[PDB]
Amino acid sequence: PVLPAAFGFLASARTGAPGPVFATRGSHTDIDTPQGERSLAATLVHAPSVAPDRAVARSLTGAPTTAVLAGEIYNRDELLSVLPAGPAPEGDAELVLRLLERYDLHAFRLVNGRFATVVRTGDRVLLATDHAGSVPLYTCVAPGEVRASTEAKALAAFPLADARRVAGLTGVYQVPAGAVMDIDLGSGTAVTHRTWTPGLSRRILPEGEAVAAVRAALEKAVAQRVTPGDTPLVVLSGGIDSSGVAACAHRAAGELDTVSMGTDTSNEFREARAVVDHLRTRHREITIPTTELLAQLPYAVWASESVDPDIIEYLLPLTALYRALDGPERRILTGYGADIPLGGMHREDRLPALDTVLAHDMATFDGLNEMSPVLSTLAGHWTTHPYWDREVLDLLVSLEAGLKRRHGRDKWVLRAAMADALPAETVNRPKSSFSRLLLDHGVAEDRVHEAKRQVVRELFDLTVGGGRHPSEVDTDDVVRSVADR
Ligand SMILES: Nc1ncnc2c1ncn2[C@@H]1O[C@H](COP(=O)(O)OP(=O)(O)OP(=O)(O)O)[C@@H](O)[C@H]1O
Ligand SMILES: [Mg+2]
Ligand SMILES: [Mg+2]
Repeated sequence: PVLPAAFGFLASARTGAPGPVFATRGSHTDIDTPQGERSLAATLVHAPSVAPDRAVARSLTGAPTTAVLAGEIYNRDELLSVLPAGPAPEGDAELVLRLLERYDLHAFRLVNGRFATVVRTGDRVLLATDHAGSVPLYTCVAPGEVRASTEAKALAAFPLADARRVAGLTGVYQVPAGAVMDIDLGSGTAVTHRTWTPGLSRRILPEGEAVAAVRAALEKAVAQRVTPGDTPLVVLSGGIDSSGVAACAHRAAGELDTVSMGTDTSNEFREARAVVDHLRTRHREITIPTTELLAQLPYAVWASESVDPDIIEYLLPLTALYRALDGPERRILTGYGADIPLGGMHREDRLPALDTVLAHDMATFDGLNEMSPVLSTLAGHWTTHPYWDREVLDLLVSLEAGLKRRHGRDKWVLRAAMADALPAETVNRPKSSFSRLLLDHGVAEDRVHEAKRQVVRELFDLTVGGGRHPSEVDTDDVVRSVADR
């Protein structure tokens, strides 16, 4: 029960398909098609150690119905509490089906998870993402057919307003975060409903209550993410975010495994060691050369399916770390995203700008695929991010800026929240090679940024638009080809 029933999928709904090639690593399992050409056909990609059964559910309520879900749901007890009585669902896909029978598409306004799901009921097709669209979902829609996939590359081989076109691709759209698309298969018409939106108002609370609420929310979100009877792995940098996560996860599991990644030009091993000794975790340090780091370029764009150089450059270390892990497939928790709702980049005591940036960030995260599970599952590992849990996120986003920047410290309420579970050093510690290789390739700097965009854009074209494996891509030539422009 350590890994989701499924990591992703390629599904097809025909009112009247070739095998997929994912970036996600694992077994492929085609689900049965009882209604033949009038059902939901799908290929699930999952860990070889997991039967994908809980990722699929069927019913006859309303119509013949088939649901497929990638990922998992965290507020399970709560969702079960609203269901009519007794035979509990076997998996998350069946739970969704039960919820749909009671609330219809509004069921998704209730779910706090890390998932993407496609369900066909009759000639109606629903496509839904979690509140932050942390598990990307893409689609191609035409009168009579709907294809949906957790990877745009699987569709690479009709317009849809309310959904954004995937760069480079043609006719492929990414389903918005926190949304559910209701598509009538017969006409190809879709109506999209948003099921979550960042709060714009701010909450006032004294330090004491603010600090307790933040600790409790994080503890709960982490507990919901750790499998009972299994010690999880936390990618730890010694920063407060990841350390906050590690402290909660240790308490939740009873013990903890951690790992820190460094390069030949820098690392945070010292900072991380302070936490590993304090919590007494089983630690591992990994150092990868800068040259090997930059080699990840095609892999990061291929896995995230992003064309934004700032996102790609940011995901390089994590991609390298996930691919550098040795041993069995792990369930990994990260401290990713805490800086967004908390204004981690804010450097002044003056509060105004903290809210401006915060509001902008929350209004522009969709589409960046920054926390896509493919980042880690490409190496067979599952990652989940407690700070972007819906309840934790809502809470942090809502807090008045004065609780985020307080006593001259950044992200004050989180530091205070973890003050009794980590070394003071860790709690008090206040918060590129890619530019280089470009500069070393005859590229002056006003242009270097646009070069990174052209490099990334090209890799994407080859790996996601074309169909080339990152390994079959010579990054140096791509950089050169762009540099000479
Ligand atoms: N080299 C690395 N080793 C281990 N984990 C890492 C590494 N780089 C990134 N991560 C993970 O990615 C996330 C990105 O975070 P970030 O640079 O913001 O530091 P942090 O641990 O979050 O704390 P802080 O933001 O205050 O520095 C972290 O939460 C961390 O879990
Ligand atoms: Mg950090
Ligand atoms: Mg951080």
